Amino acid sequence: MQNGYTYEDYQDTAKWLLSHTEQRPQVAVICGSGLGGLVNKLTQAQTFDYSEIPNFPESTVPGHAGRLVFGILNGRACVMMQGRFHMYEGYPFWKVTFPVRVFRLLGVETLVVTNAAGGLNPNFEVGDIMLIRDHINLPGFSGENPLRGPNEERFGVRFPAMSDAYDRDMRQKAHSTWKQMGEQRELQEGTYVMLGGPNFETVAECRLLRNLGADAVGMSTVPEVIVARHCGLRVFGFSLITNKVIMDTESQGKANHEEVLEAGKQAAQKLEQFVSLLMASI
Amino acid sequence: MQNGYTYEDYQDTAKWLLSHTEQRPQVAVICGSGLGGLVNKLTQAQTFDYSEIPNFPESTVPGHAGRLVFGILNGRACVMMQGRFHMYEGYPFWKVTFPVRVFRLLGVETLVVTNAAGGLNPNFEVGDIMLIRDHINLPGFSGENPLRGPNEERFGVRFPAMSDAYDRDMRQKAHSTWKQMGEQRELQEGTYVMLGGPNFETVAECRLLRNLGADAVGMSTVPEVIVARHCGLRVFGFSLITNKVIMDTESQGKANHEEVLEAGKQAAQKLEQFVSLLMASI
Amino acid sequence: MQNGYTYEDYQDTAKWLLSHTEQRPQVAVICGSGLGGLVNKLTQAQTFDYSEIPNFPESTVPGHAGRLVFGILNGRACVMMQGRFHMYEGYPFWKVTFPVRVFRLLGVETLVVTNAAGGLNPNFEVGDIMLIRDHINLPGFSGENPLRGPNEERFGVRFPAMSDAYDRDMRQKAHSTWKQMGEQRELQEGTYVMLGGPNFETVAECRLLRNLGADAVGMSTVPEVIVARHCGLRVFGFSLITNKVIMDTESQGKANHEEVLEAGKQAAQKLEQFVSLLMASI
Ligand code: HPA
Ligand code: HPA
Ligand code: HPA
Repeated sequence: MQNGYTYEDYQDTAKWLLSHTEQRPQVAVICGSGLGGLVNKLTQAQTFDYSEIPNFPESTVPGHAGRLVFGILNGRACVMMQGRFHMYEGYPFWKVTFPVRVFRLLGVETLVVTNAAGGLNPNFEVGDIMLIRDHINLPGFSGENPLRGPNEERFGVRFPAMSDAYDRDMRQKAHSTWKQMGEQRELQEGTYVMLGGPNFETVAECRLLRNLGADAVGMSTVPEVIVARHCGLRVFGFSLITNKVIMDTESQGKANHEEVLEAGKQAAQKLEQFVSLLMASI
Repeated sequence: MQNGYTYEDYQDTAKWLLSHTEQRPQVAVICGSGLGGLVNKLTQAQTFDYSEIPNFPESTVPGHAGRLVFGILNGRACVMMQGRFHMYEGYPFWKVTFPVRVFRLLGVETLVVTNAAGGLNPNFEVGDIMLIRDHINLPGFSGENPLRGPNEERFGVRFPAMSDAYDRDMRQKAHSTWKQMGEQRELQEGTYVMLGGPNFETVAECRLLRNLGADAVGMSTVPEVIVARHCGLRVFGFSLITNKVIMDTESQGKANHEEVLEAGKQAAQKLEQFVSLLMASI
Repeated sequence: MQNGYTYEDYQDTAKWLLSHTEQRPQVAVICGSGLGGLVNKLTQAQTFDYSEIPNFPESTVPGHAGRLVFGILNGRACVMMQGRFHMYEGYPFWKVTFPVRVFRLLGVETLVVTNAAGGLNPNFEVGDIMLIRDHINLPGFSGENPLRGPNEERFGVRFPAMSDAYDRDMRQKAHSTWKQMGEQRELQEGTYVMLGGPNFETVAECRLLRNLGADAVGMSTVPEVIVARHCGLRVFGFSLITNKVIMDTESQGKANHEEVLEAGKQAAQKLEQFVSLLMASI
């Protein structure tokens, strides 16, 4: 398989956005978890439904449609994705990552990715925020990769490196900012592992994932980071630990979508101010 | 990719079966290993070749065609799949699992899955029967999942839990029943790991599989359990350890399909009476 | 999915080659790394561009097109693939492995595979040559396998064993030959792990790969060995360690395609004489 989008498809979509808004963002943010309300803090906001933008993959999100919002957050011009695409919905990785390449063509230089994740690291608690220090790409091991197919030289190289995907300087800025917020809990940092989903893991699967060294497990983000790094975007991301995974055979209960939603709801306040504060440091 | 079957496809097939037999099963059994002869113990049996049932995936099995047999086993009304589908034959998971959803629509409430597996756990011996306590889904890690694509709300939820896939109470019943059979060998219990096949594993692959915590390795069953749990079927399954995997570089010999067949032949007698006895406890 | 080539497709291509050259090779070699110049040591060489051979997958290689070269190397009649196909370019495994089955139909009995790999084993140094003793097939775990689909009985069996894929006797011959070359460095030997690519691994991915027991990591070769063993070809292969993988978070630098190329350039001299010497021992 190969990318179903020609370079021209990306630029056509980009040219369309440019001619419909005066906003010219430098930062792009893909919202997840309780970051959904972040759009409410933008100034001079302009919203575009995914369905009205040519070439954009059609979709929505939990309880709300997918919208692309342009605006100024804490003095920084940015564009946000309110709702993303997941392979478990049927989308191939080249559709999932379509927005990342368009952002590049709009002049965006920094990408901020966020998600909800199940905690594998025993020291994590629900509500914890983990800076993504590194990732493990399981679908990648099998060849499921957004870069599979002929390489588009206009975006990047054939064999991009990933060992430096998560910007070091940004992670440092994140720690300083967290300190200034006076938070009692420590800002976590670790390895995110991605799998396909949509079902939740079994005890045995969680144990091996942890033994493989992963700290948090999720069903997104990685394809986006790959493509973003391929085209030279500075990347920074974090996971909202929405639940602790059942690692014990004596299952007291089980992971449920409801609980991850509640967590996203309860941490929204601090997630938003955290991202807002970081804008100034980018 | 998404499921190529609409909800209506499943119900059409179900309505067809209902109008062609007076049997109304509560239990569904997918036979593997030496359980192939189990059909011979059914009362008021009615057989349907897979090729005469609308929408059913076409196929067969080792030395025999695939047939759907309805009948009463030890006082319990059930339907059995004599031969299953495997991804290594070319079938996508949505074809492999087609029967599971039809069983649901027929009124079936319990699913019994059996298979042949290579023993990874050093304490296992050829002929051993292992109750599946948990599973590791390698194809799932890459996105190869029977639930990939839009979710059919009429079957279940978008994010189903799998940590409780193998019924606890049923596994307890299995141990009691095994005791009543006066078997000298202990009833094993463990983690089953699934991979695609059709080739047999290498020494290095077997060592990592064991390190990942798996007790037995096979090329089926997991997709069926996923779909079954998604639609609310109580699941119980076991593996017939047909051979011990070569974990030593000094390969004395090598896994062969012939030997797994012999094992299936020699254990048939006890596999059948075991499943027969369990019917009363469901 | 299934193989898109019928048995007849393979034999048509084979018959075409036979009627266009008087060469009748017993050995087939798939060149990688610095082995690209090996064609320059052939006698009575005859070259065929991949694009002029019916049914052959279209492609090329780094800095040069793909060519099939027939010739005599150190007294042995062989055919060489100057450039191979990779799944990361978009090719399904049944296209990648097409040449292996044609070689079989030409009368070839031995296959020599070579590649460039990143060193995971701490004792390896750039320039090291590692005899492939065993492999780990990650894409295989998910079902991505060149044998997926209906089995062609005219090539081999439905469930081929892989625990003896790398010929024992050949590896012994390789050690003796290396000794006769007076090389100061020891001939390495180990497990090769394959992943899809095209991006290079992250620190976390490299650590788990090493923990899984792999010594070298690459993006090819395994599909070819599978198919070759399926049709009864004696297989022998080795990896040129082109770089040491970044296993440390304090990334001093990062894997780059340039460096792997330099390594391939600097070791070419000994790679060629090594393969040349081995011809006599086959
Ligand atoms: O437990 C989980 N598992 C996988 N993905 C998740 N996303 C949020 N929680 C989880
Ligand atoms: O050794 C084995 N490996 C994989 N699947 C199997 N099914 C029966 N035996 C085996
Ligand atoms: O570091 C590496 N990683 C993966 N494949 C490779 N092929 C050469 N070097 C490498």
